[PDB]
Formats: sequence, structure tokens, C-alpha cells
Amino acid sequence: RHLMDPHIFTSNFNNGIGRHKTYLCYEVERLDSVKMDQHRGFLHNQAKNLLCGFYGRHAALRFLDLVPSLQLDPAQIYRVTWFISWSPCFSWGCAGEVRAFLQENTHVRLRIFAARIYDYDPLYKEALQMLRDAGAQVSIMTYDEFKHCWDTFVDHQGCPFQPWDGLDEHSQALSGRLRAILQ
DNA sequence: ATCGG
Ligand SMILES: [Zn+2]
Repeated sequence: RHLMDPHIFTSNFNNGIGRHKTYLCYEVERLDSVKMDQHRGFLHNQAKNLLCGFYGRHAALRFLDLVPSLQLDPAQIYRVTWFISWSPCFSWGCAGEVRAFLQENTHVRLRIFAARIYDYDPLYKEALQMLRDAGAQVSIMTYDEFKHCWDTFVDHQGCPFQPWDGLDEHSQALSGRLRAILQ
């Protein structure tokens, strides 16, 4: 029930400038009792520390660590929606671990909305394709998703969502890139 | 300004 600072949101989820951090706004909705809204929240990655020897944990793994805390009923079907700053990586095992989670728990269906494509990982295409081939929806965040996260996850205090310059442009471009990757 | 130093 603790919301997100507006400057952090507009700083990390900017699809024009790529940040050195990753945030993840997750929703968990029950499907068919009646369809309900059961869990919402957000988290961020754990920064890698060279001096202490810590390699860091990306936001996807940070969410996979939280799944036991959700008390998901194995008899019902849940839809998990991600609004992640960077697309999940491959070289560091995130896409593989998410695919592993999706295979053990077939009652959970995941859809991922990425604000930016993590093309720093040379195998980002293999990550997105692996996520698609595992039954998870892979999409790029558009204005509707940014405004949604602003209205439900951000402590806006009544201030409406003011889109940054190039939101629709970069969102369309990344949508085209992802459409070209998932062929 | 690409999961940070
Ligand atoms: Zn990762």
C-alpha cells in the first residue's frame, strides 16, 4: 500500500533514455469465484556491488522470490501482469528462470509490458523469444500502460499523467522492433 | 545514460 515516487517513475520508465536501474510494477488478478484484483505492487533490482562481491538480482528474479508470499491457490488460475523498465535478460538467467516458473506453475499466466528493450544483452532477442515460447505475452508499454501505472502505482496526489517527449514515438518504434523479433 | 557507481 506504499506507492511510488513520481520522479522515480518518470525517471525509470522513460522509453527514450535508458537508466542504470530497473523497476517492475506487478499486478496479480484472479480469474474464472468471480474475477478479482488480488495483488498489486512494485519493486526494483538489487544493484551489483563489486566491492562486496554481490552480482545483483534483476527485477524479474526479485519478483520470483516474492511469489511464495502471494499465497497463490494452485486450484485457480491467476494472471500476472508486469510493467518492467527493461525487458528481461537472457545471459544472466532471468528469462530461463521465468520459463522454469511458468512450467512448474501452469495455473499462472504472465504478460510482460516492457518500457524499453534491454538490447545491451547480446541475446535479448533470445530472451523475448524464450518468454513468448513459454506461454507468456510479451508487449511494449504504450501510453495506456504508462498512464495506468501512473494512476495506480504512483503517489500522484491528484496530478494527472503528463507524458514525456517522445513517449508515443519511442513506444511505436519499440513495438515495431519487438514485432520484428517475434517472427 | 542500457539491471550503477
Ligand atoms: Zn535479468
